[PDB]
Amino acid sequence: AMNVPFWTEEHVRATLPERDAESHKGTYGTALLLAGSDDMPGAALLAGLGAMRSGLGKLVIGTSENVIPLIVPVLPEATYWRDGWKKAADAQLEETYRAIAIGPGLPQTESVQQAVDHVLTADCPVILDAGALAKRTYPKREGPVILTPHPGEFFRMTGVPVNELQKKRAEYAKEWAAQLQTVIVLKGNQTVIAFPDGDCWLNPTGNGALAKGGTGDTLTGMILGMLCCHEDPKHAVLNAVYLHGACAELWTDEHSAHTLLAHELSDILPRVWKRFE
Amino acid sequence: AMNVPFWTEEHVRATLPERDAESHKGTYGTALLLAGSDDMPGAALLAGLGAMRSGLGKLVIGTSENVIPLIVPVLPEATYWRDGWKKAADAQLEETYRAIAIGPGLPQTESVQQAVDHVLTADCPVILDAGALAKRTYPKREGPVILTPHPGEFFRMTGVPVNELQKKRAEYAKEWAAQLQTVIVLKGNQTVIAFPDGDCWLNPTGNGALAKGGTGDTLTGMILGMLCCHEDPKHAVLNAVYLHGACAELWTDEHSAHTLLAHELSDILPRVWKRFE
Amino acid sequence: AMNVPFWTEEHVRATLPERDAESHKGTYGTALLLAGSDDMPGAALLAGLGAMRSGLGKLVIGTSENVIPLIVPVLPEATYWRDGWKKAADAQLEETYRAIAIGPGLPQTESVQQAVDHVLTADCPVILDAGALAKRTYPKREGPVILTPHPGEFFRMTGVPVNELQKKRAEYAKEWAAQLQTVIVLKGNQTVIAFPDGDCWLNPTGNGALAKGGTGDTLTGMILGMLCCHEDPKHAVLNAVYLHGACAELWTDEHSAHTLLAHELSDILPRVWKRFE
Amino acid sequence: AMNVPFWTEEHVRATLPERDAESHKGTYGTALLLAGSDDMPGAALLAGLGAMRSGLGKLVIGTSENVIPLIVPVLPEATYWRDGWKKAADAQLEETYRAIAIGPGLPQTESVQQAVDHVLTADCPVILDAGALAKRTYPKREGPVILTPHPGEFFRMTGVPVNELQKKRAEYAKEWAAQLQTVIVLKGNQTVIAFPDGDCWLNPTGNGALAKGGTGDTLTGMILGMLCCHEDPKHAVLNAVYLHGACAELWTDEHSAHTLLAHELSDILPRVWKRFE
Ligand SMILES: NC(=O)C1=CN([C@@H]2O[C@H](COP(=O)(O)OP(=O)(O)OC[C@H]3O[C@@H](n4cnc5c(N)ncnc54)[C@H](OP(=O)(O)O)[C@@H]3O)[C@@H](O)[C@H]2O)[C@@H](O)CC1
Ligand SMILES: NC(=O)C1=CN([C@@H]2O[C@H](COP(=O)(O)OP(=O)(O)OC[C@H]3O[C@@H](n4cnc5c(N)ncnc54)[C@H](OP(=O)(O)O)[C@@H]3O)[C@@H](O)[C@H]2O)[C@@H](O)CC1
Ligand SMILES: NC(=O)C1=CN([C@@H]2O[C@H](COP(=O)(O)OP(=O)(O)OC[C@H]3O[C@@H](n4cnc5c(N)ncnc54)[C@H](OP(=O)(O)O)[C@@H]3O)[C@@H](O)[C@H]2O)[C@@H](O)CC1
Ligand SMILES: NC(=O)C1=CN([C@@H]2O[C@H](COP(=O)(O)OP(=O)(O)OC[C@H]3O[C@@H](n4cnc5c(N)ncnc54)[C@H](OP(=O)(O)O)[C@@H]3O)[C@@H](O)[C@H]2O)[C@@H](O)CC1
Ligand SMILES: Nc1ncnc2c1ncn2[C@@H]1O[C@H](COP(=O)(O)O)[C@@H](O)[C@H]1O
Ligand SMILES: Nc1ncnc2c1ncn2[C@@H]1O[C@H](COP(=O)(O)O)[C@@H](O)[C@H]1O
Ligand SMILES: Nc1ncnc2c1ncn2[C@@H]1O[C@H](COP(=O)(O)O)[C@@H](O)[C@H]1O
Ligand SMILES: Nc1ncnc2c1ncn2[C@@H]1O[C@H](COP(=O)(O)O)[C@@H](O)[C@H]1O
Ligand SMILES: [Mg+2]
Ligand SMILES: [Mg+2]
Ligand SMILES: [Mg+2]
Ligand SMILES: [Mg+2]
Repeated sequence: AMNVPFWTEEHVRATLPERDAESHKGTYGTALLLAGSDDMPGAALLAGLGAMRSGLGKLVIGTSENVIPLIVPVLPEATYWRDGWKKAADAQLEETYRAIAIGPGLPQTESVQQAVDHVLTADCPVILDAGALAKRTYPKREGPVILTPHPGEFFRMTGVPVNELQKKRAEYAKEWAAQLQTVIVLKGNQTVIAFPDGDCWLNPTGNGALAKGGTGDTLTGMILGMLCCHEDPKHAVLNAVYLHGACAELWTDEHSAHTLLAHELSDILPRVWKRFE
Repeated sequence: AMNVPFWTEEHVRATLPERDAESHKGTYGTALLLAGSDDMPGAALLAGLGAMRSGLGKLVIGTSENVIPLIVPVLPEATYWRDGWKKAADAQLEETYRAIAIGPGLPQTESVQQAVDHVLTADCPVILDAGALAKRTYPKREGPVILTPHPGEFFRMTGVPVNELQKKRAEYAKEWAAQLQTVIVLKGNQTVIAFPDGDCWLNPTGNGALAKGGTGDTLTGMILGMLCCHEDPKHAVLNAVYLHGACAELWTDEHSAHTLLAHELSDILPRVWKRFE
Repeated sequence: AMNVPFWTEEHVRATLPERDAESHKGTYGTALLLAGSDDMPGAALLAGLGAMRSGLGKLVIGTSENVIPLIVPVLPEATYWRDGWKKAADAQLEETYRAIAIGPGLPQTESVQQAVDHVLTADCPVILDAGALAKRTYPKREGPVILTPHPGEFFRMTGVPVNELQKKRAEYAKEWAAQLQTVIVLKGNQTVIAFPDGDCWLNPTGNGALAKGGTGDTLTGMILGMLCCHEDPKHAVLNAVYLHGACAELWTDEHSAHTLLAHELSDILPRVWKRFE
Repeated sequence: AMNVPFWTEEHVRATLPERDAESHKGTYGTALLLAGSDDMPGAALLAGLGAMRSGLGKLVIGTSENVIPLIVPVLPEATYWRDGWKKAADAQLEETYRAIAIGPGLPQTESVQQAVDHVLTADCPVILDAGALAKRTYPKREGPVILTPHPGEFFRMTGVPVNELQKKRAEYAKEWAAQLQTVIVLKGNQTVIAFPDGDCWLNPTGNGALAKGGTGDTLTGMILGMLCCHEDPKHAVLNAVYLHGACAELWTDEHSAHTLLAHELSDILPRVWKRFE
């Protein structure tokens, strides 16, 4: 009804970054991922793989001691801030990060909110997902805050019931991005990407292969990595959401949509991203 | 002798579900898998991979603390109910599940039977396999109970000796499905799928590549996932057994039947299932 | 000089077993693998993968508690006898196995020899490798004993110096197979397979891709599995040694011989074995 | 400005070693890798995979107890010296190694320098990387010492600021290789390989796919393995640096340069190395 435009293949091709010959890992920054807990460890691996696949320089994973060993053999390229998401509840970060994500596989607790409050004093884009999403307001800061709710999480954030939300997705997402002054990636078929300056887009990619545990955890990681290699954080968010869906569409060419596992999205991204270069 | 019909490719094609564009993981439900023990941990990974490959929305694995870390790196998409199969012995489940499986890699003990008794008070289909199979009766409930014995397990359940059973497989399977009022998937070459309402089918797929440890553990998982995406639980059971065998037949096109490992069935299923769409 | 014949492709094709449609895992037996220690854990994974790829029904791995978790995610199809190689030092095995292997990654100790002495009271073929190879004699028993030394291990077994051995490999291997009344698989380019009844063969397959840690550990496993699916244990040994080498020759078609990792031999075997069917 | 020649495909083809039919693992030696720590475990897996892929006979990894289990499932072919990098601080090595590398994922501490001092009393090539790089001098010894700094590490070693270094890379690398009497592999686009006898080369391979955490850890391992199979250690260093870059160039043919993970370099090397045979 609002005629929200799609972020199309043409926009993706025009905005994906180069990886220059005269670059090193520092050029692409160090990201921090605060994710994973004892009974939801896998979300950290999923988001970590999404992040490292998505063009960052380095990744530090701040997770519980028991989660670390479960990541290493699959994603040996990441390093660790031991019990980092718990530690983040106690103090401002002393390390400089290019971008930070918090929430996948974290319990939805006040301690996690304390960690969010500390991370927001950093000068970098911050993504809040999953257990880091709550009903709250956000401090004025320079770097964007990017919230990635599915409709259930949006209800938790706003009190807008899911059945009402789903009738007017872009309208609600835009209204709340404006009110909160955050980016809102309202997930679902035709994901809405609403910016607090009023810009808004729909994502045209993806299918029901994505309707399975873990896929949003992977997405959070993809956004985190893309924030590190794109000059414009808006493009990073839009390209992450687009390519995430494009990976599922590649899968379904020769595989049943019932059968995708989220980590395979990260495995598919290398070839999919090349197509748009 | 009874002229039991085969569940054929035509029946599979006619009954496999769509994965709608306007779905999310909740559409396809959360399954519970109660499996894996200290000296048989791998059965939990095998059944978990089968389940998550088979069209569910989410999977919770209730297994021993020592088993959890062995699953995560391979199947990061699952979450955990820590010591869940032991905990299930103590109380009705407070969580709602779309379908539940219990038994792979569980010791054949009275505590496991206590867990079975608690899970059966849930209102969902329940699969009993392996260490959860015993000589017993089943309470009247709305959701189907699906037993998945091989002939040795059927002897344990019924007292019918294996050598006698194997001469009259469909007759025994039908008789006992009726007596117990459970589904019985009596495994073997030409697996019998006997329903307590008298319907019965033979499975036409599979080969001796399946004659190796773990393959029945994978099957239990495949049934669990298919119960979550099929409207008719009968079709879910029949399609799981069929596709499980079809995966082994794909394998043997270019690989020796002596050399299959059960987890590869789950890896093959994506492409095999696409063929029937 | 003795004109020892090669075990050729024709002999392999004539002797590889069928996997019948009317078989189950029990048809192909349960093997026991006694392997792996705290600072050499990987040998257990290598031999376990070789075994399960090679046509057995089930595999029990008797290894240290700390080794178990390192196997499971890669070879979830195996089950465990916790601290089994240590436990085997204390008593005859109460379980019936189709075939047993002992030694890969085990320290070369008197306790391991105690375990060997207990395993030899079983009525099945037994393979001794690596840390289970010592200077000793063997009791009269029905099942074959198969020793798998490289030339260094043969020196340890016999006192024949390596430089002397390597000039007259088949002569020494035959002499000592006769004296000990064991099979001896004397490894190296042109591996010698010497039977205690005087039969002897050379293996024509393999290349320097195999000249790297772990490949003999994989071989022990391959022999173990092949003993479970071949009616004639002689053929099992000969086909294992042949196919092990054939896997390296496949690898080198498109990969450098400097770059093979032993576990990949197990990954290649499915396609290689199909070629000989 | 100095007209430093490139180490070209022709030089690689002329100097890569054969893997003879009449070789065994001992022919290619046992390497020691001292790498990996609790919050940087993955560097040990990365360097270990690079090493074992690169033509050694055996690899011993001296790492922390907590790191060992994270390597085994992915690189089962390696064995361990438990807490070896810490133990190396206390005494000369009693074991003979073909080549030794120290530093990836090790904290940059005086204890690591103590380990370096002990390893240098061995008679073999030694590679120092990462946490083993410090401002120091080196004792006269027969085997080469190979330092592998990126420009930040070179600043730490020398006091030459990065912005100055990067204007005159070959000049500085040559000057300091001469002063220290070590090989210096000064990383970056157009890596400089400077020998203490005055020979110097530029590497023509690689791209921004390498500008991500872990890739230098992999390289250290590749050098370690190549030192074991090349007769001339100069060629080993030059071929490792060249092939490492060539692997990234293969990747980018069909994958985006933003998306490479370092361990995949090791996975690509088998096919890339074959191209130069
Ligand atoms: N492997 C791991 O470690 C995994 C970890 N994970 C972690 O689990 C944590 C909890 O996150 P979660 O999303 O699983 O559960 P939760 O917040 O209760 O939301 C469900 C509610 O939202 C609703 N709803 C959602 N989408 C909707 C739509 N399109 N349209 C309509 N309704 C929609 C849904 O509605 P329903 O289907 O019930 O109608 C239900 O009410 C979090 O930390 C996450 O990172 C998971 O990613 C799993 C894999
Ligand atoms: N990796 C893991 O964690 C693994 C875990 N697993 C777990 O192990 C547990 C025990 O289950 P299991 O099936 O291994 O042994 P068990 O119940 O003793 O049955 C064998 C008996 O049945 C018979 N029999 C079977 N089929 C037959 C047929 N077609 N036709 C005829 N006879 C037939 C067979 O006969 P036989 O060959 O002796 O004549 C023998 O008497 C269970 O929890 C399972 O999940 C396993 O899946 C292994 C991988
Ligand atoms: N990942 C793991 O867990 C791994 C574990 N492993 C475990 O390590 C344990 C020790 O076994 P191992 O074979 O590594 O050492 P060891 O018995 O000292 O033998 C070397 C001696 O033999 C000689 N020699 C050998 N072949 C020869 C030939 N063709 N021709 C001539 N000489 C020959 C060689 O001679 P050299 O080269 O010194 O002249 C040297 O003297 C064992 O339990 C094994 O399973 C390994 O498999 C590694 C991967
Ligand atoms: N998965 C794991 O276990 C991993 C483990 N690892 C381990 O981490 C440890 C620390 O090593 P590290 O290289 O990450 O950090 P560090 O020494 O602080 O160097 C950065 C400094 O150097 C500079 N700089 C570098 N290149 C440059 C260039 N071309 N041109 C210009 N400047 C350049 C850079 O400059 P900047 O970008 O800031 O301008 C910054 O100042 C080590 O043990 C390693 O093995 C890592 O490999 C990660 C994966
Ligand atoms: N049917 C669908 N079509 C397109 N995208 C979907 C579909 N189902 C799920 N997704 C995407 O999958 C992810 C689910 O996130 P979450 O529930 O946090 O795991 C989001 O990126 C969704 O937009
Ligand atoms: N020879 C065979 N032909 C067809 N299916 C088989 C064969 N051997 C085993 N299977 C199947 O493999 C599984 C074995 O289950 P289980 O013994 O519980 O692991 C069941 O699905 C069997 O029907
Ligand atoms: N150059 C080679 N040619 C053929 N086979 C080889 C070669 N080097 C090693 N092997 C085989 O690799 C294995 C090495 O065993 P081991 O030393 O116990 O790991 C044996 O099967 C050897 O016969
Ligand atoms: N843009 C680039 N072009 C070529 N090689 C690169 C590039 N960025 C990084 N590398 C290589 O990647 C490795 C980085 O090492 P390090 O920082 O120790 O992980 C070295 O081998 C670098 O020369
Ligand atoms: Mg989510
Ligand atoms: Mg079973
Ligand atoms: Mg050996
Ligand atoms: Mg480095």
